[PDB]
Amino acid sequence: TTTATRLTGWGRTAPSVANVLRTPDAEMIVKAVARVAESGRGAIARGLGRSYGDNAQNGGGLVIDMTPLNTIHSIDADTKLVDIDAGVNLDQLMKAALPFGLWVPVLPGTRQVTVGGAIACDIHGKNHHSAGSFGNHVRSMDLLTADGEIRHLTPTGEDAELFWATVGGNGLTGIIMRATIEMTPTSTAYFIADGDVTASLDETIALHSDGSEARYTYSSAWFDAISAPPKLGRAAVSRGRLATVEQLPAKLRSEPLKFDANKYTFGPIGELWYRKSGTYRGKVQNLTQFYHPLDMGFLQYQFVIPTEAVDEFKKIIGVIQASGHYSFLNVFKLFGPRNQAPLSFPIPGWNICVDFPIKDGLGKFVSELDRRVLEFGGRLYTAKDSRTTAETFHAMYPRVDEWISVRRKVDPLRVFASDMARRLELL
Ligand SMILES: Cc1cc2nc3c(=O)[nH]c(=O)nc-3n(C[C@H](O)[C@H](O)[C@H](O)COP(=O)(O)OP(=O)(O)OC[C@H]3O[C@@H](n4cnc5c(N)ncnc54)[C@H](O)[C@@H]3O)c2cc1C
Ligand SMILES: *N(O)c1cc(C(F)(F)F)cc2c(=O)nc(N3CCCCC3)sc12
Repeated sequence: TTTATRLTGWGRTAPSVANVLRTPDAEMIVKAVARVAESGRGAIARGLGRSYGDNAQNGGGLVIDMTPLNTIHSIDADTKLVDIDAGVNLDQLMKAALPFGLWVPVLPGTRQVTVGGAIACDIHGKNHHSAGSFGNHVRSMDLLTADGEIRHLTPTGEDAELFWATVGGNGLTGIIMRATIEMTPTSTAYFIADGDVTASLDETIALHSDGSEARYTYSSAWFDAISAPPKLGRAAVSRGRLATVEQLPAKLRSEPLKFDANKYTFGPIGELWYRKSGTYRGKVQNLTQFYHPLDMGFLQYQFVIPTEAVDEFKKIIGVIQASGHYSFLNVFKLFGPRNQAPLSFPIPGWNICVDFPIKDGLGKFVSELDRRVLEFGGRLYTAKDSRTTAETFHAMYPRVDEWISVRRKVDPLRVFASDMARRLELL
């Protein structure tokens, strides 16, 4: 079931024609890899295509669409383990798991992502500072490697090196077929949330450094990257935790695990309204309200700067607002500890996502941003990238050589390849 198809990432740029295999038959997939391994443009897995860049395409090669492998094999409330095919998506998983009092332990800002894509990008969420990234919660996975064998990987077993190279490995160690995830127990589908509004970058940072982060499992902020200082870096901060049944109002206690401008705006009254609106304590909120509040020709850019380099982070934010490039939708968060995966994106520090309209000079400006991010100890996220250079990437990820070595062992013939692997010289 092969079709020549034109593939892009979610950004709809850097287009690339590939032979797309789409089949629910795992044995067909094993044979397609073993076939590619005989004859040399290789293969890469694809999930739901929500990564903005070029990690899920392979120009003139094979792309295996994993979404048809979407069986949930089992869910267990006592062990908190789910056993699922890699093509299962987090929305599907959230729905299926709620009736067991289980919560998907790491959720990104859209639930249309596959488990395979979640592992391969080692995705993070609003709870990174309390929960780590997705890879921290994988207890096993079955990896179809270049030799056509399916390998059972665990984080502390004898194949730990390959497991942790696969986490964050952008599909370049093989095809994740199936995994077991440890879910988070919950008594409800709701959050209890506190809101705070700051008037400056200095305050934003202050709020995230005063120790209050430890009282919240989930935390993120909308961020002003346009206004000149002092307003620059002012934020609507939303923080919280999963509610217990005891904390819900009467109306919702019976089904606790359910799911289902003007002239004033820019002046003093507007400022007061927004400040009041964004300030609250103990507000009960569902998933959409707390986690996806947005449900009511761009360049996506995300970077993190090590915690200690706070002055340097501020400098970068100033560079952005003074650039002449205007990003209105900005997400800020303080990441917590990193994990063992050599290519994992998150590190403890100041994370920000920005979104720039594509216009003259942007390309060259974002290259300079890369340079500053690199210089200040930070990195970019592959899930949001199609334009950075191999030299920059390699310097941002000093464990890349360590990772490349692992990849060479498991794929000596370069059976697995993508546009991204060639661009960033991970091939
Ligand atoms: C609106 C929006 C919000 C987002 N918010 C966040 C966020 O808050 N946090 C965050 O971390 N990310 C976020 N992302 C990025 C997204 O979580 C990742 O890009 C994710 O990897 C996409 O999953 P996918 O199934 O669509 O994978 P694809 O984009 O199809 O593939 C991405 C990578 O995963 C690999 N892959 C997919 N399936 C398999 C498999 N079975 N075996 C091996 N490799 C595989 C591919 O080869 C590729 O390298 C967001 C994206 C969007 C569009
Ligand atoms: N940046 O991609 C980013 C980061 C985080 C983080 F807090 F976990 F770090 C969350 C996050 C999100 O929830 N949603 C994002 N989307 C959807 C809403 C509009 C902008 C893109 S981005 C994001």
